[PDB]
Amino acid sequence: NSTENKNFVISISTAEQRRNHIIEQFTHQNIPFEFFDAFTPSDKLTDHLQRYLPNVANAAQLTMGEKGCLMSHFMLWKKCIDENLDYITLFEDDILLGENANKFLAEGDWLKVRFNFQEIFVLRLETFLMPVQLEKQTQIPPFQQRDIDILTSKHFGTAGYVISQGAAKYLIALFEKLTTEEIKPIDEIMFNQQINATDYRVYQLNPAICVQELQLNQEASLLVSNLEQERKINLKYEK
Amino acid sequence: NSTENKNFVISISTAEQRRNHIIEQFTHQNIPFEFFDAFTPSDKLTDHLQRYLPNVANAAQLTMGEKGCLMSHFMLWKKCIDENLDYITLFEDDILLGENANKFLAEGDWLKVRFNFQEIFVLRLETFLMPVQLEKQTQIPPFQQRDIDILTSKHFGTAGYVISQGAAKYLIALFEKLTTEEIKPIDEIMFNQQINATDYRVYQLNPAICVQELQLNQEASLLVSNLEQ
Repeated sequence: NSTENKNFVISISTAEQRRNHIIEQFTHQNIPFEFFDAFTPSDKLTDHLQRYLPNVANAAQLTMGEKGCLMSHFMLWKKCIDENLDYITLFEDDILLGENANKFLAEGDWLKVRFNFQEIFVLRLETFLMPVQLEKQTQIPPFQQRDIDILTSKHFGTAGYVISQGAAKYLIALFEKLTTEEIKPIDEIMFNQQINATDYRVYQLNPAICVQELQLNQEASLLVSNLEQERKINLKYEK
Repeated sequence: NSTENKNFVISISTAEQRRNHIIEQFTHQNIPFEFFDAFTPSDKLTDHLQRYLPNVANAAQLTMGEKGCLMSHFMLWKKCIDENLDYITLFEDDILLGENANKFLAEGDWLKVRFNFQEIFVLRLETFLMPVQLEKQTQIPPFQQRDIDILTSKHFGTAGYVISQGAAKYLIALFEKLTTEEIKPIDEIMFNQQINATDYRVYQLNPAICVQELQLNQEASLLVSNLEQ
């Protein structure tokens, strides 16, 4: 019911190259937006940390990079409340946009007609990328020409989504009700932790309307291998 | 160190078909192993549930099939502690092996030379299970020919991996510290939830050396055919 800016792209202030890449895209599809200076290990970060989320400042089970990332998202939720917005739409500076992205981002009526915004929902707009992937090892030596790659559980859906005001409130509180106890990074809570019960539901626009390209090429490269491996083992056992 | 049996294949006692399929493979590559009677919806299961993990018995957010599966894994962790094993190596009765499986399973020296076994690590030997995330119909109108599915439950393959004794302890405790609160199936914790935090590290042998029997047929079926709305 407002035309106050809802489209926010989290970006490190000096990330010149990315910001240009972003500007070209949003412009080209005639989509109004604003940047947001992403919190980095600094005075102004550490400030807001013990101010709003003390529990986190102590927690060394997170890199500062993840503390700075989580805050970026947190304050932008607080803004949805402050400006009393029905919903706000968050991105990171490393995305690519769909074809009819305008119809979803330029206007916001399709959204009004389909949802009650004080309900506690998120809508992922980013393609779904596997919440698991592997990194190459240096410490542990490859036996019989097979690496011991290390598994990670990053849930790359934080780079593009709508959050209801209801959901904004829910998340804001939920994060202040942690004391290093279940303190895991933002992705591993929003989409993962709370996907089992409580009234807070998560939707996935499908097909999606954006992507973190690099992750896709990697995810794809992994699951082509995984598949070819699987095929050769099935072929082996056929004797 | 020891040569006490480390290779355990979780299997439903009567699953004659599978057991034979298994025996042929482990034999053919000269790999010593033992079966383990997989818990089924029964007195003996429900017994051990409220005995060791009450929280779970209550939880109806899991099928009994998943309670029985989780238990199987749990006790086999407890055994790693009881027999004070450096590590134990668990499978389900539906796997297929690859060429040099013997070199990884017959012996366990390459393992000693590479890891400290009282640290918390798992090593997955299995390929990845598809699909990973399940999506559900939503009953909200598809805007610009794009439906708005609701996200459901993640699935990972628990059908083959090494677990350090340290890791055995970690997991054993971690599961007793749940009261239907974050009670999600075994896969959705071991590999997803807790690779996150607490210095618990998870490795993936790559290429893998095993795979769930029908994963290929299903993987192919996923790409070739999908559903309308």
